[PDB]
Amino acid sequence: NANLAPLPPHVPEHLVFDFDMYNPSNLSAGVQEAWAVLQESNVPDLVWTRCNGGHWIATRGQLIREAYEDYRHFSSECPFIPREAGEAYDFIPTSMDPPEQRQFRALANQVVGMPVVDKLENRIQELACSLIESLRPQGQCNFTEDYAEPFPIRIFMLLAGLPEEDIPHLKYLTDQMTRPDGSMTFAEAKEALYDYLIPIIEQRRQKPGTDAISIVANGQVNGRPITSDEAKRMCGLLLVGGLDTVVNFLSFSMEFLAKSPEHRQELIERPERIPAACEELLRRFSLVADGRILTSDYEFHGVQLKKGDQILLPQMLSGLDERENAAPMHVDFSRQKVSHTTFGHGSHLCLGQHLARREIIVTLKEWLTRIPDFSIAPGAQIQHKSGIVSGVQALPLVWDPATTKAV
Ligand code: HEM
Ligand SMILES: CC1(C)[C@@H]2CC[C@@]1(C)C(=O)C2
Ligand SMILES: [K+]
Ligand SMILES: [K+]
Repeated sequence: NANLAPLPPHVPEHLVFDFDMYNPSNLSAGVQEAWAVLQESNVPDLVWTRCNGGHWIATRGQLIREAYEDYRHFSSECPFIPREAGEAYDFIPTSMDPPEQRQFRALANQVVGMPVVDKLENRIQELACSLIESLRPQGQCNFTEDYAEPFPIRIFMLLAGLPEEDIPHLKYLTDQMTRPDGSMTFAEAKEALYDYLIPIIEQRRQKPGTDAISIVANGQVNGRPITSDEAKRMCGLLLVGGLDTVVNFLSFSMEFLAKSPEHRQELIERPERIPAACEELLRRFSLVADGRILTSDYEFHGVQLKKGDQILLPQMLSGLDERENAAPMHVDFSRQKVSHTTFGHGSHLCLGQHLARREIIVTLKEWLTRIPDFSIAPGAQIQHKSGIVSGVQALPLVWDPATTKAV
């Protein structure tokens, strides 16, 4: 292929595995299945793909976890593949390594953390119910657009104090950063997201509100006032986390539930298992994969890594690794030890994971109680999409209104 970058002199020929992050060959089998090919019998723990400019890929949880823990060798400064995206990526605190990362992470944690989630609980609850009830009698829906997107996004926009009418533009921009269609480079999408924020940040620094943006813009980092530039780099990240994470996960989960009546019946019969089901689904349908850049030449697991080399450390793969979970592709709500790195690992552990679990658990509970029985629209060929964050293109669902019930 002409999409293969010349193999660098230091990368062993036998370690080449041309996996394409943005268009994995086995995509038709499902995105997680497509990435799992990296864990087949004769694939080593660490491989090099010539796709997307050329980069390393850790295929097992042991290495993924080790690398995320060693920020001195594996820096978050250039976290995205391709290298151009990684270089343009300057969100805070994600593009920083400890120790400088911490003072900013603390502030971000204050705007989307548990205390904030507890506060949003009732509104999250109300929106879920409102959306599901309006869909209930129709006996059908395009899940991605009718629920997966509006539910998590409106909650984030509510938190950020931003008008919902701005969602089409913002969502388009965020998606170009994770699963670009080619219309925009990462740099262009980032510049447009920042352009959107600049005047809003200025406005709220002059007249502070109680929304997440105001809190960030008027916040302090270890005692000193955050700058306009810093607030922009943090708010941009929050927007991406709010618009392109839970939105995708919900569709993976609901697609699975629509194709598995037995699992639905398990949660219907024993709803107290929903939280556990949530964690198991987060493992099986993990969907994130970013990485790091080598700060210096370093021998890792018998492989010579060179300064500047990029290494993809798929958060998605840890929990799908059979060395972490037996029968990894099987969904077992009773799974004894659900091992995964779905929300990351190390100093950059996901800050929105608490908001995320709340949204997921609320969805499972409120949907199954009103629409306990549903399936994929007949003949529908569900398509997944791969990138920094993977997703589902469309999920047409159907059900008999007669089997539903208002709650
Ligand atoms: C199912 C949903 C979600 C998944 C799977 C997810 C996953 C992750 C992962 C893998 C990381 C670490 C990446 C790295 O180490 O470079 C991370 C970081 C982060 N996430 Fe989430 N996330 C989710 C939802 C959210 C939401 C709803 C927000 C809220 C805006 C959010 C905010 C953040 C922030 C601010 C960080 C940066 C932490 C840091 O760099 O110190 N996430 N997330
Ligand atoms: C890898 C992520 C899921 C995490 C939150 C949004 C995201 C795309 C980032 O840039 C950090
Ligand atoms: K070589
Ligand atoms: K960078």
